[PDB]
Amino acid sequence: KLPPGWEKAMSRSSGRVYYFNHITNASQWERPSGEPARVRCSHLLVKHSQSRRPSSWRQEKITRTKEEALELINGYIQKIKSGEEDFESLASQFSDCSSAKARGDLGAFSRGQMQKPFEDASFALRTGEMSGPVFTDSGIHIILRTE
Ligand SMILES: OCc1cccc2c1OCC2
Ligand SMILES: OCc1cccc2c1OCC2
Repeated sequence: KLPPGWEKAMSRSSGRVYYFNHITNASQWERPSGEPARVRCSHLLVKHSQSRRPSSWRQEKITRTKEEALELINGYIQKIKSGEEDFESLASQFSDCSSAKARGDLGAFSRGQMQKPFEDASFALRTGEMSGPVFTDSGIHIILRTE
């Protein structure tokens, strides 16, 4: 019926159908369009107090709650989707990963190298697509598949 991981849902506020991906946490109104050895992705990471390493180049001691980190991620996604901000600009300013210095770019990678939820979301994205919030032991990620 639909590409890997997609399902139909109904908007609670408007009653219109939309589509949700349970691997990437992406959601969109339009029906999703019609696997490679490697993908290339960028990401924006927001760490929280239960992150494997609660520290980053932005903050020596990361104290925000996981719920707070999700609110921040959700707000970045809103501004990317509206065009008020670019993904690369937000990643450079606010990602708790040191890849922030490369506008979030991680380069190319294969299966078995990244943390599993990150890997699964990366490979389920189509080229150019963005994930919703993706949870790993590092924190919460927004993932952009660039190749
Ligand atoms: O693009 C990859 C990259 C650039 C800069 C810093 C880091 C990176 O990955 C781990 C930390
Ligand atoms: O390339 C992946 C990577 C991992 C860790 C650190 C750095 C990296 O790239 C620039 C600095």
